[PDB]
Amino acid sequence: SKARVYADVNVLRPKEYWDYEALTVQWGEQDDYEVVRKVGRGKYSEVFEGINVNNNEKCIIKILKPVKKKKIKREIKILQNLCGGPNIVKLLDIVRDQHSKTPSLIFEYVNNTDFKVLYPTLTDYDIRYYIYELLKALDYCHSQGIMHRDVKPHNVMIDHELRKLRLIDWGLAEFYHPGKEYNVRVASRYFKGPELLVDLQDYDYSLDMWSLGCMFAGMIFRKEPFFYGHDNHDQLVKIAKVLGTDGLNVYLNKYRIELDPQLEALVGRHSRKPWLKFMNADNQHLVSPEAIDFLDKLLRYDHQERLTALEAMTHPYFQQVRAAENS
Ligand SMILES: Ic1c(I)c(I)c2[nH]cnc2c1I
Repeated sequence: SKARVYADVNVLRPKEYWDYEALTVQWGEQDDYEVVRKVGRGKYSEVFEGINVNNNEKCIIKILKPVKKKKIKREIKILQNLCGGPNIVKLLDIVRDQHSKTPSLIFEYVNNTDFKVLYPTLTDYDIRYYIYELLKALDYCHSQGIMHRDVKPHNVMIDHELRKLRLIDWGLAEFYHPGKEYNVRVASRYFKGPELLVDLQDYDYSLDMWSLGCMFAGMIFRKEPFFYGHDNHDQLVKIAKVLGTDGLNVYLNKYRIELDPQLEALVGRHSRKPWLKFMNADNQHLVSPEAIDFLDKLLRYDHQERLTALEAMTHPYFQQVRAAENS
């Protein structure tokens, strides 16, 4: 498998562009930025709102827990390569505690509202609008040779008042290289694509489109998360139960993938459940035939058959968003 678009971005660029192991960090000055309060955490960091002491601006300060040299230069390089693209988080500075050497990444401040409280108040139009904004970022980073590989609500910050959105947390992102084989322990479980669940290692950009489809399904059907498996074998069952097992078998054989004896036994046999079987009282104001057509074109086992970010921004599901813009 090779990507149907942008396949050659890193092939034509100077090696310094993608050879992140050759980066040397220009360290800024730790004292320019003071932590004000904690706002987030994860496996690999703590995240604080802070202040720039020179100008009195807000910022966000992301302190990293101990990380390999290699891993951390990948994140920074990708962040620098993409600074200035539409809806991509802006890295402002990189700094370190002198005594302990702990690195901190400094970012623009976004004034966010948690997805779990925000989404259930979003209108049909708002849903269209923010997915579109999110699609801008996706097309941008794919156009520059990068997969994000961790799309999900927790990683998309939104200031509902300014109607702005940024894609965050580039910790798991990689450069795309034609034919390169990749680690499948990426994305978070509810947003992992079939290719990862079955060990096809030569994935591309299209993985981020499955995750988006997951995020989308969850938003229109009011069902967080949409595919709810307890572990990686359960995640694939939970997909096969909606998409049906016929599609799976064609996928496997197309790419000649032997499934695992036990997994195959878990997955079983299941027919296709139509998208409309998920509509209910709480959700029918958000589910329309354009929403479903769009969703259907994102969630395909075959990664080569999903829409590109660039083809999705033009589906008629987003027509009114496009016309607000052109004016
Ligand atoms: I809340 C929040 C905000 I606002 C930004 I910007 C982040 N960047 C990484 N994690 C972040 C979290 I948690």
